[PDB]
Amino acid sequence: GLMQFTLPVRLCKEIELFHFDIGPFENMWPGIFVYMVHRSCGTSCFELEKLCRFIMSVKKNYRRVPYHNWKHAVTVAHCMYAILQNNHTLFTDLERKGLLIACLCHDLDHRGFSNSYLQKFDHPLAALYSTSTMEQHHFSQTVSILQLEGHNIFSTLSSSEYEQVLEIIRKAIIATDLALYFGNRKQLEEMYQTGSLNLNNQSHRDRVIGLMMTACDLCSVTKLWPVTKLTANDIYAEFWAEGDEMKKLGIQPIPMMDRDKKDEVPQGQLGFYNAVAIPCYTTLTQILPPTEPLLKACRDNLSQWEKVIRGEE
Ligand SMILES: Cc1oc(-c2ccccc2)nc1CCNC(=O)Nc1ccnn1-c1ccccc1
Ligand SMILES: [Mg+2]
Ligand SMILES: [Zn+2]
Repeated sequence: GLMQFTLPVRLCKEIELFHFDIGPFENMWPGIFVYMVHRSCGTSCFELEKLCRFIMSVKKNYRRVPYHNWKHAVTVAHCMYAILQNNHTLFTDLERKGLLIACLCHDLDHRGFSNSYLQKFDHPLAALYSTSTMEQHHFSQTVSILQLEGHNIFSTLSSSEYEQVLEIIRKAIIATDLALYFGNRKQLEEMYQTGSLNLNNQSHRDRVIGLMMTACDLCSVTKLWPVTKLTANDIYAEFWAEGDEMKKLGIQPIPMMDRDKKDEVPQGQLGFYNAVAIPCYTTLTQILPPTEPLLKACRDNLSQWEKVIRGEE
């Protein structure tokens, strides 16, 4: 009840900034997460015993893969923390509760392979979930863990609030499927520009929460250059492993996953920044002005990749 989490001074200050890096000390990440829930939600949102038991079950169910791991879960939860703290009065009690949990759980039991690789492999999960294959699986794992004895961190919510929060989490996790991002942003762009965007329209909030989820999920591109560059290695480590597995299935992978075409990474990063990242943080900044630092950091990292191509680094 009267038990606050406190971080050292440097972390206490830097955790409030969008570009914060959670550091290489795994044993501090749970405390960092709880700190962010207490400041974002309140010391009352969750029974600390239940929350702590939930956090460690979620950690156990992330795998030791190069990128889609426990560090990513906490990194994406921190970007959401930053968006929520800079947009205080725009989000309901339940939304602040739901979205931090959604972010922590959004890649549960990820194996480092795309939906396309599961489909080409003919993985059982591809037969169970025809679209957003891993994302339906990640939500499934969230419900499973929530149903372990002593793990239901929402037990103090009413029946209807409980259904609302699980629906917030489900939509939030499905939205992290980048195949759904393109259409969601295009619709949000049209709505903002024609002036029809209405945050009291539930289907509109849905879309805006989806875009926040894309923004948090891609937040590696919003870090300081050395963090962005070193995360890109983890990202390509999985892509090239998947490429290797495509070749084993007798399929030439797209160049992005072919470790023979490493040379082409700088240009591929440019395309991703231009086709995905910049559009994402631009629309987010239009709808939520205080998220501008994400757009600014993203632009700075585009410039850094342009410099890599020009042989200036
Ligand atoms: C589109 C393209 O083409 C090439 C390419 C490279 C080398 C050679 C030829 C092409 N590279 C890219 C972009 C690489 N994607 C990237 O960085 N994604 C990213 C950033 C932050 N989070 N995520 C992320 C998103 C979803 C799943 C996993 C990670
Ligand atoms: Mg994912
Ligand atoms: Zn993710």
